Amino acid sequence: QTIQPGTGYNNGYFYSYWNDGHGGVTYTNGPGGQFSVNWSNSGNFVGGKGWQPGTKNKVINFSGSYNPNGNSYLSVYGWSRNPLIEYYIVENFGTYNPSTGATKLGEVTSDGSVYDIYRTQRVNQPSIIGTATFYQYWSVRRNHRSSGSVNTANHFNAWAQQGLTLGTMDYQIVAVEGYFSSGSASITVS
Repeated sequence: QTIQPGTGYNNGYFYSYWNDGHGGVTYTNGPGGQFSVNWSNSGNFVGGKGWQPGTKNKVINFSGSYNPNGNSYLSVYGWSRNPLIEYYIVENFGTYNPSTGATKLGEVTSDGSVYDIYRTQRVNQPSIIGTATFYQYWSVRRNHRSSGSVNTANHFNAWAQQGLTLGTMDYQIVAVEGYFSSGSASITVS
C-alpha cells in the first residue's frame, strides 16, 4: 500500500523507495512483484521491486505501463560492492537520455534490441556505503519498451569484455526513477 521511503520485503520481493523529500510522489507496493508510482512535479526519487542480493545471471521479467512526462527512467537498477558500482540497464526514458555526454564503451545485442554501453563517474556522491567516488555503468536500449525480459548476463558479460568489471552484487531491482517531472507507472516484476 502507499508507504514512505524505506526498504524491505513485500510478497517475496525486495523493494526500495527513496525520495529527496520534495514531495509530489506516491509509491505503492502491490500483490506479488507489482508496484505503482504516480508523480506530479516531484523532486528526485527512485522506487522499485526486485532482489537482495541480485545475481550475475538473472533473467528479469517486467510487465506494465510507463508514462513519464519529463525526466524519468525505467531500468533494471542495482549496485555491486568491491568495486563499488551503480549500474543501469535502461529500457525506457522520458525527455532525457541518461547517456548524454557519457563515454560510449561498446554495443551489445540482447532481448530484441541493440543497447549502447557507457561509463560515467560520480564524485563524492551518496552511495550504499556512504559518500564516495564511484563509476556508473549503463546499457541503454535503442528500442524503448515498458514490458519485456532482460538477460542480465548479456550485459554484465559485455561490460566485462570492455573492462567494466563488477564486484559482489548488492540489490537488483526494476525501478522507476524521476528527476523533477511528472508521470505514472504500474510495473510487475518476476
